[PDB]
Amino acid sequence: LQPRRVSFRGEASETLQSPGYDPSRPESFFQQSFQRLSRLGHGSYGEVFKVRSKEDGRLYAVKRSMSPFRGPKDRARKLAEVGSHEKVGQHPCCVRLEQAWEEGGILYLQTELCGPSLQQHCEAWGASLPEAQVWGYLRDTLLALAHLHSQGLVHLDVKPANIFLGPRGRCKLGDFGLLVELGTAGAGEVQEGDPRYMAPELLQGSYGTAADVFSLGLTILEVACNMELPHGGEGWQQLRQGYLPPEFTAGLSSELRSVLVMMLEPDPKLRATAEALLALPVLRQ
Ligand SMILES: CCOc1cc2ncc(C#N)c(Nc3ccc(F)c(Cl)c3)c2cc1NC(=O)/C=C/CN(C)C
Repeated sequence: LQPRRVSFRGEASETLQSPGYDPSRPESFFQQSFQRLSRLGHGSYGEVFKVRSKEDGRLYAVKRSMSPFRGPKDRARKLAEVGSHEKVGQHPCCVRLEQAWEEGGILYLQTELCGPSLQQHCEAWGASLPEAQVWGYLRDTLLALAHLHSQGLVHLDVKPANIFLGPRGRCKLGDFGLLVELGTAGAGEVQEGDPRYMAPELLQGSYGTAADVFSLGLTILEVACNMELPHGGEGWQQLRQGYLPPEFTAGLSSELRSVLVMMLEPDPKLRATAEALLALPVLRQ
């Protein structure tokens, strides 16, 4: 019946307005306050559109949930993505949240528009990315991670689909859907991540910032070696016992291989932190 702002900075959920938006007409705030340009992605969650605002003329991405809130928990769960994104705050290697609102039980998240995901970029090039690119992405994403970890946040979904290219070879970590704030158990908490990137200790319910380091580890491995990660089975196990698969790891320089072994350390207690990684010689200007 009317669009209401979703934020956790202030309590009072307030209604939106926009040039283009006259509440009289039947069309939603979305339909009416934006120029829908194309579909960036879609799935069980809902849809992401590339849009141009009719408020500022700028391009953004807007995620829209698929069906109206099923109940109070379903609402609180979806609304919590906004809380997660807000806890991150502004950082040059984190996707920026513009605003978010709800209307008719549907949640909308409006982010800045970035370049392609790392997943698309690798897919388009169809081969292992050059080592010089990898180091830049490895470094941007560690900076993002160290920003999160310093605040007791764990992304839990580090992977190429959630890393987005920016100008001149930089990138941004985004999509804080599964982000959790450590020390707080719930709720609901720890929705399940992609098993291809799962730190081994998560299997037995051991969660911590170390999980993200391991995920970025496989993420860098995948893009560096044009390698598909296994969902399960012996192959999944082989990546989680310390050593590296020697097949596609061939091209890696000594320095890259060295850093990946640090990140893929099975024991979270012994696994390098993002801070420690960033203080290694190979990873600072
Ligand atoms: C050319 C540029 O393409 C994209 C640019 C993006 N910029 C910012 C954000 C952000 N944030 C994106 N995703 C996104 C995540 C979660 C959110 F909640 C919100 Cl609002 C937005 C983006 C997604 C893009 N495109 C794709 O997702 C590509 C998918 C390929 N296929 C596997 C479907």
